[PDB]
Amino acid sequence: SDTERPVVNVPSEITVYRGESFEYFATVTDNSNAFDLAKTVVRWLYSNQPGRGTEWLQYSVTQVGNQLKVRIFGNVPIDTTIGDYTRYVVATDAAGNVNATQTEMGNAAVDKTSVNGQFKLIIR
Ligand SMILES: [Ca+2]
Repeated sequence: SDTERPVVNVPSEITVYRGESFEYFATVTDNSNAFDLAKTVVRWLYSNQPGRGTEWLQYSVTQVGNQLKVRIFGNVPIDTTIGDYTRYVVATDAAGNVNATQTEMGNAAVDKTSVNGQFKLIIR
């Protein structure tokens, strides 16, 4: 049995630059050492998508030993809007537990509080 949520480690903020490519990394651990990689995503609040203003945000997940490795990458178009956005690494263990639920992401967005796996995406 597994009732404990996986834990994301992600940089608190990632800064990207118009016209330029970027690459950052997050990792995930879980008590069971077993994951649901296809249900581990990088997304904005509203839907399982990179989000408005950040449609160029990409990711790829692999399992390395007992961890997931989440590569967060892309190329920022030269005419993207400059600003700061909250995004979420949402990981699922093999048993279906998630680090942050849809409910929690919504409360965090409105209340300006934090969940595990959240990060600031800063465009300059
Ligand atoms: Ca677990």
